[PDB]
Amino acid sequence: EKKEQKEKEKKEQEIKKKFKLTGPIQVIHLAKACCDVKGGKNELSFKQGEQIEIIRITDNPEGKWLGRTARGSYGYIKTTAVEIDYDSLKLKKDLE
Repeated sequence: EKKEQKEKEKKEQEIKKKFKLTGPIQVIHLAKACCDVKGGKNELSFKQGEQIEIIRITDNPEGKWLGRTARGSYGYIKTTAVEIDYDSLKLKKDLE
């Protein structure tokens, strides 16, 4: 099997208090890294087109969004550094 996991990684204690999540949810949308940043001023480290996931947009305290990287890193993106995929997959699903 793929036994490459020890935790789901909730060791991200700094992110929790930084953005204030309380109850973690699932990805809302997959954002595309609009640029390559290395996580300055407490941000997420990502490369242009890396693909990020947006989790918390609501009740953001600093104006920035909470984005996660595939490895589980929540860097609370400055919104300008990403572009979220609008819709979902099929937000409109008329059974098509």
